[PDB]
Amino acid sequence: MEYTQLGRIGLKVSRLVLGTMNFGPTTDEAESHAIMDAALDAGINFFDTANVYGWGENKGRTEEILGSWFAQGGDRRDKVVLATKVYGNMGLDGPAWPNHDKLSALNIRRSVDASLKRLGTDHIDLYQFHHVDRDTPWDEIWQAMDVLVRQGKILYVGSSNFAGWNIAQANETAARHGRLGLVSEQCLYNLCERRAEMEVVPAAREYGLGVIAWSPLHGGLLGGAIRKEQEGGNRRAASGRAADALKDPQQREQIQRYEDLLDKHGLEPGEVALAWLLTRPGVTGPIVGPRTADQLASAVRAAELTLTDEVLTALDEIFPGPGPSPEAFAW
Amino acid sequence: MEYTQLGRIGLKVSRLVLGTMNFGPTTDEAESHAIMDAALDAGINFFDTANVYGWGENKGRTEEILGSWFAQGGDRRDKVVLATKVYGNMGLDGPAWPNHDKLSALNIRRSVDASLKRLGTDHIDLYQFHHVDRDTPWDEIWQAMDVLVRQGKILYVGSSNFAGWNIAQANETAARHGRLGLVSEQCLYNLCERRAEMEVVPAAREYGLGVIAWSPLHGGLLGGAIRKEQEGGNRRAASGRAADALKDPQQREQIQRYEDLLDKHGLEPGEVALAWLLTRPGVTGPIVGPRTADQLASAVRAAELTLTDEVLTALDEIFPGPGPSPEAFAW
Amino acid sequence: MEYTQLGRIGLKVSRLVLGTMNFGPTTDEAESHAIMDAALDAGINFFDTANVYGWGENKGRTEEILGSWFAQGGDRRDKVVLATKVYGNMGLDGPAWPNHDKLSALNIRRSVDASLKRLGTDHIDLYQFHHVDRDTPWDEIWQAMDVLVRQGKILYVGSSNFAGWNIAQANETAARHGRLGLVSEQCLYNLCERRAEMEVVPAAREYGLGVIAWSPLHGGLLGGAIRKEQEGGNRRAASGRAADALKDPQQREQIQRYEDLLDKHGLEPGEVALAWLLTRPGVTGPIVGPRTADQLASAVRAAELTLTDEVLTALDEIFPGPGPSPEAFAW
Amino acid sequence: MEYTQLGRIGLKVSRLVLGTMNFGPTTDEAESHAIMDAALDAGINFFDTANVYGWGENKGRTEEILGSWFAQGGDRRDKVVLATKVYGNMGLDGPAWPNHDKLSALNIRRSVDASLKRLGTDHIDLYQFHHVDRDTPWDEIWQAMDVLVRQGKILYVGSSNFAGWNIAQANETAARHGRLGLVSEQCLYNLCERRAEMEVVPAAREYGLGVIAWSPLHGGLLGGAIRKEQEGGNRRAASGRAADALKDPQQREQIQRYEDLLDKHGLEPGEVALAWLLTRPGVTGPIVGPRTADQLASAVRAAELTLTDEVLTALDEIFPGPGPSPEAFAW
Amino acid sequence: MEYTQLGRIGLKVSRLVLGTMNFGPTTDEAESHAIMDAALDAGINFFDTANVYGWGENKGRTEEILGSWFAQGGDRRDKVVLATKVYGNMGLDGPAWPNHDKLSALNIRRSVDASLKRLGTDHIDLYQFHHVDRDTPWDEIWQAMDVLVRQGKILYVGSSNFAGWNIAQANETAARHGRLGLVSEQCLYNLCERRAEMEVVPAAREYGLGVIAWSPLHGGLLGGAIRKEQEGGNRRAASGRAADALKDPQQREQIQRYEDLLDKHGLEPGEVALAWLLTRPGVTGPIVGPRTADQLASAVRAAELTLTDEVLTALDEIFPGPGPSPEAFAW
Ligand SMILES: NC(=O)c1ccc[n+]([C@@H]2O[C@H](COP(=O)([O-])OP(=O)(O)OC[C@H]3O[C@@H](n4cnc5c(N)ncnc54)[C@H](OP(=O)(O)O)[C@@H]3O)[C@@H](O)[C@H]2O)c1
Ligand SMILES: NC(=O)c1ccc[n+]([C@@H]2O[C@H](COP(=O)([O-])OP(=O)(O)OC[C@H]3O[C@@H](n4cnc5c(N)ncnc54)[C@H](OP(=O)(O)O)[C@@H]3O)[C@@H](O)[C@H]2O)c1
Ligand SMILES: NC(=O)c1ccc[n+]([C@@H]2O[C@H](COP(=O)([O-])OP(=O)(O)OC[C@H]3O[C@@H](n4cnc5c(N)ncnc54)[C@H](OP(=O)(O)O)[C@@H]3O)[C@@H](O)[C@H]2O)c1
Ligand SMILES: NC(=O)c1ccc[n+]([C@@H]2O[C@H](COP(=O)([O-])OP(=O)(O)OC[C@H]3O[C@@H](n4cnc5c(N)ncnc54)[C@H](OP(=O)(O)O)[C@@H]3O)[C@@H](O)[C@H]2O)c1
Ligand SMILES: NC(=O)c1ccc[n+]([C@@H]2O[C@H](COP(=O)([O-])OP(=O)(O)OC[C@H]3O[C@@H](n4cnc5c(N)ncnc54)[C@H](OP(=O)(O)O)[C@@H]3O)[C@@H](O)[C@H]2O)c1
Repeated sequence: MEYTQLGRIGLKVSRLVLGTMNFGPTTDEAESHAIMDAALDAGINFFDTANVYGWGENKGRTEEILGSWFAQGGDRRDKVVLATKVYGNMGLDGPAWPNHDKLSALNIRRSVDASLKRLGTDHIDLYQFHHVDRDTPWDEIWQAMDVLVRQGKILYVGSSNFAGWNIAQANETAARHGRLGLVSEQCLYNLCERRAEMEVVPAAREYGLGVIAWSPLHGGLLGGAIRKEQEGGNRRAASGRAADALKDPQQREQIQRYEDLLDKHGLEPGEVALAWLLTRPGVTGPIVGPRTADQLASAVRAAELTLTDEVLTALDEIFPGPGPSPEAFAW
Repeated sequence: MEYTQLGRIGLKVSRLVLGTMNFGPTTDEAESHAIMDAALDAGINFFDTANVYGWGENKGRTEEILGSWFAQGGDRRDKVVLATKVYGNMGLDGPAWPNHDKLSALNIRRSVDASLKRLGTDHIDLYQFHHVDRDTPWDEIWQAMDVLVRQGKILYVGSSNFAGWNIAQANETAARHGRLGLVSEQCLYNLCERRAEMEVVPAAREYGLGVIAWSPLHGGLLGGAIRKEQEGGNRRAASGRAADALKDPQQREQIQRYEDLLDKHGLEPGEVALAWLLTRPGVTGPIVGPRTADQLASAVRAAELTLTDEVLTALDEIFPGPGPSPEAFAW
Repeated sequence: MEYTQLGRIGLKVSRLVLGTMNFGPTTDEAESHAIMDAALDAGINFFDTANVYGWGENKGRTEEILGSWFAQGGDRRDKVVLATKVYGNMGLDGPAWPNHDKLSALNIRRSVDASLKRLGTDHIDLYQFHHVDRDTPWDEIWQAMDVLVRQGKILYVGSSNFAGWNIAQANETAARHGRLGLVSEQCLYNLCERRAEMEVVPAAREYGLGVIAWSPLHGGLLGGAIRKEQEGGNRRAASGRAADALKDPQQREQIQRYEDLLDKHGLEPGEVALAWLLTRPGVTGPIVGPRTADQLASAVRAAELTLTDEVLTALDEIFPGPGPSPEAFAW
Repeated sequence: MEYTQLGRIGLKVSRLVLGTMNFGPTTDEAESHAIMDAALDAGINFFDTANVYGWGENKGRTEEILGSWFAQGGDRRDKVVLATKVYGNMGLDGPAWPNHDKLSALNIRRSVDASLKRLGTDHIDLYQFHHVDRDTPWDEIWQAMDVLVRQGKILYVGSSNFAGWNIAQANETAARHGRLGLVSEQCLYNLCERRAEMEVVPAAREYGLGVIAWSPLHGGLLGGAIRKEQEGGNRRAASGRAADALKDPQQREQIQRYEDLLDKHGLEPGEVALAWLLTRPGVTGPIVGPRTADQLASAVRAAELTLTDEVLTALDEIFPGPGPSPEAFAW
Repeated sequence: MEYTQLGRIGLKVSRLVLGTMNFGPTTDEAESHAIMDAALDAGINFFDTANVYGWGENKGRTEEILGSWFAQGGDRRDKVVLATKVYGNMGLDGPAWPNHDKLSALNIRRSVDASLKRLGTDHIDLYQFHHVDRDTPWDEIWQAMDVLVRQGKILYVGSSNFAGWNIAQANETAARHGRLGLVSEQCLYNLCERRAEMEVVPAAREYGLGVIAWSPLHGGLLGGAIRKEQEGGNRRAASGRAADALKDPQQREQIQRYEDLLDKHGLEPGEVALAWLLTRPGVTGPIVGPRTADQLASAVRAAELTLTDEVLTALDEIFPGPGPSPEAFAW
């Protein structure tokens, strides 16, 4: 396993981050536990989850599944850098009761306690804002996070779905009063969606945040979804983001040229998409979303893959990116 | 003439900013002087220029044309908020001698003295960085600008062609030591190019910066370029940014839709493109680029236009924007 | 003559401040100079003026009258604490040209140089904001005033017509970065108008500001205006603030009881109104507004007067005050 | 017993520091307890240990031996300034699992709780970084240590095996936000290795850190290891740093001239090496590493020794040092 | 010519720095002027000098030689980053009159004015402390430098012959109050003397200082001095640092190994020693000290040299370095 520092901080993480969103609604508990043990066996020490994972009536299920995994012993908790999230409504889906979503100090207090209980642990290593909350100012947010740091309930704070200027404002505010700022940003970044290159990744690099890419396969769309389109099973690529893209002709053409490109070179689409993120400057790693143990082993092979300059140049022509602002739209 | 504060600061400006880029390479000194006289007569108090305007061997020409205008007296200098720019290479076009472009304290010192000399004035009201310089840190930049403030050579500092996160870093750094930060950002923003909406204008709004939109007509492309395409004269729409667009079938189709829409509503294309910027949240105003006194009078009418909701919705249809990050590309 | 520190600072001032607003529009130059000579002879070392004094086409005349008085030599400038003001429109009466009124760094730059030219002096001791400007933030204002301090063009900064919370925000902002804040507030305070007791004077006292009361006779209303009502001449009491009040039966009765009370006690109404202000806690002193040299001598006698508890109690009955907020309107 | 302040802080310490590295792997529990009772009887109030001491499969053993010593009662814990360390891998020897070594907030949290449990105490008086960790920034480190300070788990923070500029950076960062910085540096310093004089000790003295010298006899080499080379026993000088130095004829000769010089002066080599350290400016004292009660008594005699200038000169000729940078290598 | 940023700041400099110490005592004025024109022609934009250069009764002569060079016109001053130095005694050689050497605010004021006059310029781009002054505190030094920055007499401040911890203390102190810190350290660093690697270069790199190496050929010792040993000319290698080294058998043996090695590879000793420094991480460049225009051309060739791994390995065996502290002397 390749390791790296999480941005500027002293925390060392595997360059594959184990995502757990499938655990519960797509992968059942026993298989979820098998994936996590396999992940630890391959040297992955960085697990991402969220309080909302499980979905609908089953929100919190994923954190519970991790909690029973930890309760097996064997230094599982001690070996894992455990990350979860606050922002989402944990009540009935639909409009939330006021302050039962977003980032008020009130919702931060109640959300972290509920996550700690479900996870069966006295601390979260990386507590992440699931999304920017424009209505909560940074002196309120850092007040609340600092309470948790001092109480030993969290170690580090991270962001997710921030704009680049939110990262700058957050960490400048933290720095003025001696607080450790955001240590990482979890943003949507993959071959199909590269606009985090404009400002999110540049701001993260300047401020020394790790960068971890969620939906690195665009929800399975980059996993060989065309070749597999008629297959059954409970596959994520049959729904949501991937199925939406495949209905659209120009995006379908993109994935078709992508799967054709990799047929020529004899490479696997899921593995190449992960390996491609590992080449992008500033990227700590993809957050892999295995549904099965074989998909985890596939991600592990993806981390050992070297893409040639030919393949990298060809991917760039199929999936151009904007580069940074202001050059991306001005000069 | 409608006035507004420039973002959060005490300076009041006309919502039309007079751009001077045409003065010299496209508009001669005599017509330039008349345009500026008409600008003052119409209540426009805010002029934008740059050291490099003039182009090629005539870099600095524009500042000199403004200087001979001020030298005529009549309270012209006292009435005008004078903005200019540093970053550009003022030597022979091509690779600059080291530190003769960009934002080192060395180049700021020599550039500001050259501009004051050409402009024939002892102070610049708004001194702007022409572009982000990723290699100069903000404590060096704010040191150099603070020397100029305390010497009385400049009043305010502004940015141009920044990323949103550069605005945040700049003003947070300035605030740690009680310096007035950036007061305005001058960015490309018009019907044709709306990606400043993702992060640049959001960051400017959070930090209380004015937002002044350069090339509000995309270089004359939105001024009725199709209807005018076969005309003679020294037209900006006949070259550069506008000519390249009218070559691409889809960008041309976009502009054809625009010109056809406005013919059904009795509106002029250049006036609508300016009036549209004036409706955008956080926009101080467009930096108009008249080539003729007639075109300046047209802009003054544009500032009095009220666009109906039907025209605004139709324009959104032809010229969609991305809105803010992270929603623009994630959720 | 009684001297006191101006609030918390080391400057020592006479408890009578010489107001000059009459000098020009009401008192001619010759007698203006006479009043100033007699003021200095009585030990008054603190003169208040403004760039706009003179009024209409003659704005700046008062400063020019002071200029020619200092020009006579005699250690006059060295012996006087010279205070003037920035904010007002120095152009034609009516809507001002943008940034030719208010408190932008731009208007501060141009106003102080024109005041120094008219006064014939290289520095102003106390440079006062004529009025709060809600559109200019304090980091911009303190930037501009710091330039003046460091250039030696001013010594101290004071306010006029501020709200109490403006005084707090201004001096907290200055203190943050090691600037000396406002040293004095010049507010309307007299027997007829006591609402400065609510917040302005409490905030001034908390922050250690001098308090100097403008129109201490309410524009002559408290100077015997009813007794003198039928006399001709260009008396201030005939017009403006005093005229309006006397046309109101409720306020006219107040003044009638006032003048009758002091007739019974053998006291002069002008002198009593000044002595009253000198008893108020936090008040440095009144800014007297003599129209004649006799009225100046009267002010000097007011500063030697001791008002009995009986007279003070009776004045309180005729001219009740609100006291401080929140008690003034809540509990 | 001579006492001194630990650098600039209020803590008073014996100029002999009791090192505990031998307790467990070299000296058994009952003899270790005997030495610690004798240390206290001698007035030594300052004990140094580490989580890793005990070595190999027995890491943590030394802390347990001190824990059983404290558990005897008798005001032993109340009388002792207890120092331990964080940084070392406490797992199986080899490369550590990520974040189970070094100075991340994660490893600091897990290491201190493990040490407190082994030591059987609720607080550590001096918690030391065992080595600089170049990948962890000082705002992460000080956040972590400040959590422990505010929870009462530690009192002071110290460093060990730092460069001089690490000390400066650490304490400047601490001071910015009012944290007490490093109070001591534990560095390798003895007659054989004097390069801490170049920058480590000068930086410590500038920032007012104590300087406590580890391996003061260079692992037993300066304790008469030539004369005793044929001796048997679990001797430290028979292995490690000392045995290496004697395999090398070039420094073997240095030890020979040293043992010869002290033969002539009737002095004990172990005692002289400690007494020499007590003469060095800025040195709090040496960390003695007795294997036996008798070597502790010998160290106590060493602290009462007076080395004549004759001997100091001769020692400085056998064992020259570089003095401070930049003079040590430039001018 | 290769260019690089000077550490973290926006200043771009040639990776060859032209040293001027030879100009005067070794190279006469005419050929000094020729070398400087040749340097500019080659694209070298960064000149180093000092007030004392000239030596003895001719101290200041080197600055005058640069002054007459600038006075020729030709954009010479505008194109050059001009560095000079303060600390040295400018009076009669011997013990200095108090405050006529070292870094008191008093000596800094008088030294900079003398240097500006001799240089014939109104500003120094990079004003450097010639040596650490342990007796002057950093708030005194930064006050003096800030006076010069705000007066426009200097732009940047640099250090020379500092210890690593001095760099840290200097820049932390500067940053506390918004001052730009040291931008560069000028230290002795070459194949013969590598102890700047222990702590000076690491501190410089951490704090983002440029590193410019003085006497990069060890005063000519590395320029072929054994092969040239019996030659005439006013050769720097015939005296001083290089001559004393060739006296010592161990040191002479090292240079012999060097020259013999390069004969086997068809490389020149002066050029290799320069090219070697350009490979060292964190080194901005060597400060070349040509005696002739031919030696300047040879340095320019050295900047285009690529040293093979074989040669770099062989040089490291001849000229081992200590690497960073604490590992250099501890672990
Ligand atoms: N911060 C946020 O807003 C956010 C949002 C979403 C996710 N996340 C995090 O990012 C993690 C991953 O997101 P994701 O599940 O959407 O990632 P993804 O990799 O885009 O999608 C997962 C799907 O890709 C396929 N796949 C996975 N590994 C593969 C492989 N080695 N080869 C071929 N196909 C493979 C599987 O598709 P099939 O099922 O069709 O076989 C799998 O269910 C989540 O677990 C969560 O921790 C964060
Ligand atoms: N900060 C930067 O990087 C940057 C870059 C560019 C410009 N600027 C600034 O922004 C200012 C404006 O830039 P620009 O000149 O490109 O503006 P623009 O308005 O996009 O282009 C100017 C052209 O639009 C046409 N036009 C202007 N006013 C019109 C009207 N009322 N009705 C119809 N057509 C009209 C004319 O084209 P025809 O000649 O074809 O008639 C005119 O020459 C410049 O003067 C400069 O100050 C800044
Ligand atoms: N900061 C602001 O916004 C502001 C506003 C107004 C004034 N000020 C300052 O405050 C100063 C005083 O204002 P003001 O002129 O309105 O003062 P005032 O004392 O309220 O009114 C002046 C008039 O009162 C009469 N008077 C003056 N002294 C007298 C005395 N000893 N006995 C009897 N009557 C006397 C005269 O009225 P008759 O002519 O009827 O005899 C005189 O013209 C001004 O000079 C100016 O410096 C500041
Ligand atoms: N921070 C770090 O990196 C680090 C590293 C090492 C140590 N330390 C600390 O520094 C302490 C001392 O280290 P150390 O054990 O290596 O010290 P040391 O004094 O250099 O070596 C100990 C050995 O010196 C001999 N000795 C001790 N006292 C003597 C005396 N009075 N007369 C003659 N010989 C004597 C004994 O050797 P024989 O057994 O051969 O008789 C003893 O085992 C440790 O206990 C530990 O607390 C810290
Ligand atoms: N901050 C300080 O304390 C300090 C101290 C000293 C110097 N400096 C600065 O560092 C600069 C350089 O120092 P330095 O003069 O001692 O440099 P140096 O390069 O170590 O010594 C100069 C000598 O090396 C020889 N040489 C130079 N270039 C050569 C080449 N391309 N090929 C072969 N030989 C070459 C010449 O020796 P021969 O004459 O024998 O031919 C020349 O006189 C000085 O000018 C000064 O700016 C600073």
